[PDB]
Amino acid sequence: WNGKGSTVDFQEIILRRCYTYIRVVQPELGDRDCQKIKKAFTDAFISKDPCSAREEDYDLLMKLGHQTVPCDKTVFWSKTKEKGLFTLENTLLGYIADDLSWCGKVGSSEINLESCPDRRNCNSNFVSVFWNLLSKRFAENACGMVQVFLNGSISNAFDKTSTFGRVEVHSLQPSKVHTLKAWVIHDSGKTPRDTCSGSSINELQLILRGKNIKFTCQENYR
Repeated sequence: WNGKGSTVDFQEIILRRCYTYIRVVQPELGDRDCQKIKKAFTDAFISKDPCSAREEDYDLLMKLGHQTVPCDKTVFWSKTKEKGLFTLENTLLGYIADDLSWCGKVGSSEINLESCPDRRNCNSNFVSVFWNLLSKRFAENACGMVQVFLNGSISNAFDKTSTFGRVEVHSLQPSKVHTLKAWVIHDSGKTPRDTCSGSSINELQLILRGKNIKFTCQENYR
């Protein structure tokens, strides 16, 4: 395949990360069991066709790793990726899986280090489905005021094809989320390629006004 092979020692890595999370990152959740989680993660894809992944294969995992973050604390970053606030990667599941690569193989009781199909090889691969589902859940459990950081140095800070624009924004619950604030970051070093007054951000605004959800956009250098 074209995608990265599984991360070596994948099992050990997620086991470690998980504990470090429930005893230090958010002691708030020391009640959870890491070995149980690791088993579910692995059971979800091991020895399976790497292009047959379904959201359902992660039910067990999403159940054992569920966690609702404080309202007003939910934050989104769209392609700007490069305190006491939760972004998808700061949650339990996003935390341990972050930056890792994984996929099984029919007939194999282990991970495939050689290669894994990426989204362009097949959309239904285990890494994409995972992240796609995590994002969906993260957006559905958002309450109060949500935020999203966009890059003012690119032509279209708000992309309708990104995870945020095609998945997350639409999964926000109007009944739980009343306002969405967008921050367009600008480098004092260059002029804005896109601003709050652009058509890209207007596309986001229309999405939100359709659901009567309040929207605001501000520009920051920092």
